[PDB]
Parts: sequence; structure tokens; C-alpha cells
Amino acid sequence: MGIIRTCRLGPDQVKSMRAALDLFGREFGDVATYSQHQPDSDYLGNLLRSKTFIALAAFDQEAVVGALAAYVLPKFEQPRSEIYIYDLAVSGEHRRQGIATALINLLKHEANALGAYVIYVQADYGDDPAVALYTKLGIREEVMHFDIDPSTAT
Amino acid sequence: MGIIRTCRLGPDQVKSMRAALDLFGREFGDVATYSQHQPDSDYLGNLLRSKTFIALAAFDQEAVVGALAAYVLPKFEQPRSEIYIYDLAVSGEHRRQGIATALINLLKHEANALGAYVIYVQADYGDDPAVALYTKLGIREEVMHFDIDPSTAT
Ligand SMILES: [Cl-]
Ligand SMILES: [Cl-]
Repeated sequence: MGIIRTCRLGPDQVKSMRAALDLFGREFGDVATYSQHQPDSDYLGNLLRSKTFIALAAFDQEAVVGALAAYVLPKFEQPRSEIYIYDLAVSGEHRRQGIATALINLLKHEANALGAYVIYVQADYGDDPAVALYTKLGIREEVMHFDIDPSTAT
Repeated sequence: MGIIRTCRLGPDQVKSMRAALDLFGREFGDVATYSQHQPDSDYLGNLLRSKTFIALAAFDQEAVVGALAAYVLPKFEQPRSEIYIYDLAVSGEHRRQGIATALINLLKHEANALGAYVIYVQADYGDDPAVALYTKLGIREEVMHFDIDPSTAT
């Protein structure tokens, strides 16, 4: 394996952001969701310009082989911030070489520069790689997640 | 019980937002976290002006008796949005009268006006009221939550 470089994507890197989205679709087995309906370049540029969205990418020979998409939540109860990892994936043939760890490490540096005091993330049962990764790097709690449909508003 | 009115707070309602924060602190048993270190009025005003933060309040005789604090996440894979309920509380003596349901119903209307396709939320085991509420209004999944400390960046 070659040198792996990581960086945070800016609005000048929409093309790499789309490559990261395509990586999510391949590694999550959901190409339609991540590749067939991507936002336009103005929208992705605006998201990448914002201080409350973070996209990190890992590169191998200038191809995206890992990606992490996170939100920064400025809190309402105190002037503090939390970072919420939404999606994280590493290309299958590049797995188990520390690339996800390097992306989370870069996210930690981003957190410290923002002053965010914690990073957190969710994983499903049966997602053994993600569970093993976040158990190594973090403290694990069992919780419940609920999805609510807005279209049934009354 | 009197008439209960609900609304979404704007940047002109910082005082009610602080009352909602104080309500969180009392009902969650954590007054220091929610009342002793609140952000300044510029910060709360900026948060309430933003299109990615939602604070809803329920009132009884013009006192805040329920509050819901949520984030709107514009997604990166598609031009769509999700609403993440962060905190939700109803004053203890006002519980079991549908106030939380009315706040979630108002959040559904806010979601439809934004075009957000889903609302979701997390609850802990042993938080029987929240579990019962979100089981009634939503679909429940068991998942794992991981907290990661940025201060151990390497
Ligand atoms: Cl970014
Ligand atoms: Cl609001």
C-alpha cells in the first residue's frame, strides 16, 4: 500500500467530496442513495464552506479510499460544541490499515481547533467492524434510536 | 390545566429560550449544566436565527412548561434534510397531558415546511417515559452509541 494522506475537504474540493460519496455508496452497498442523487455543486460547495459540516478524506495515489462525514453541533445549553460522526467508510481492499483511525485522529485535531469537547457516533448491531473500531477508540453505550415520520403531522 | 400554546422560538425570544434551558435543567436533574453556564444573548440569538437549529416551547399562562431542541441536518449524499431531536422535556406537574406529543407534532409541521423527510431521536434504557413516548410516535431500533475524547489526538 502507498502513502495515505488525509485532509479536510473544502469548497474547492467538490470533486473529491463526490468521490467520497461514491465510496460511501460502494462500501455501504447502496449506490443509488449515495451516487445517483447527489446535490449540485453549489449545494456541496455551500455545505463544505460551512463551519458546522466536516468532510475528511483519505487518499491513495490521489484516489479517495476513506471518508468521514460529520456535523458540528453548537450547543444551546452552553457555548460549547459536539461533533457528530454521521458516515465513515474505508474502501474494502484498504481496510485494517489504520485509515479509519487516521481519519478519526484528524477529526480529533479538527475538534480541538474548534473547541469541541466530544466526538460521538452510532453503530448498529451486526456491524462488527464499526463496533470494533469505535469500541477501541471510544466508550460504548447501548441506547435506542427512534425514527418518526413528519408526513403524519395532524 | 390551562390552555397550552406551542410555538417555535425565534431570535426575538431569547428570554423564553433561557426558560426552556432552565426547564431542561430541572427536569433532567442537572441544573448546573443547563442554567449556570448559558451562552450569551448574541450566541443564543445567532442560534435561533439559524435555519439548522429548532427550539420549540409549550406555554401555560405564559410560562415555559415544555421544550424541544433539535438540529436540522442538511445531508451530504442528497439534497435532503433530517431533523435530530436533541433534548425534549415537559415540566413534571404538566406531564401526561400530550404536551410532548404536541411539540413533536409541531416539529413535524416544521419538518414538512423545510422539506425534511425524517425526524429521529435517541433514548437511554431506564428512561421509561421517553422510551414509551417515542415508541408510540416512532419506530424503535436498538443501537450503540460511542463517545470519543478529542483531547487524546496524536
Ligand atoms: Cl469540511
Ligand atoms: Cl427555532
